[PDB]
Amino acid sequence: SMNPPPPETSNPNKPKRQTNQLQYLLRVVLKTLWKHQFAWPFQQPVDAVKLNLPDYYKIIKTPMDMGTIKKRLENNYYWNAQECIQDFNTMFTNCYIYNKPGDDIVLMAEALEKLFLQKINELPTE
Repeated sequence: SMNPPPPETSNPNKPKRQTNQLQYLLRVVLKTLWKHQFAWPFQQPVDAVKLNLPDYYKIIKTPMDMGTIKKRLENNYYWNAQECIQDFNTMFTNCYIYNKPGDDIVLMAEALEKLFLQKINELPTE
């Protein structure tokens, strides 16, 4: 019923770096997806209380959202591009698992995922 704590965006024990690929993921990939007309459901964690989704955090055991990814990029949480790409892929997959094919939210996630794949196809070499 109650929401879990959000995914961590700060952890002094976790190793991290600034890389050209992580800068690309913030300034090109996230920038593009964040501004999209369909971004808004993905800009913060799923509020399963407000949305009356009492099963959401029973079905989705690795929550992720672009608000969390934005904070992780801006606050240098990540070691490499793969960690950040995995977060985006977890966000999309969660949406596809919880919802039905052709649901509005699934079509919105698919539109963001198409733009995501366009942009990571052109990920710079390290």
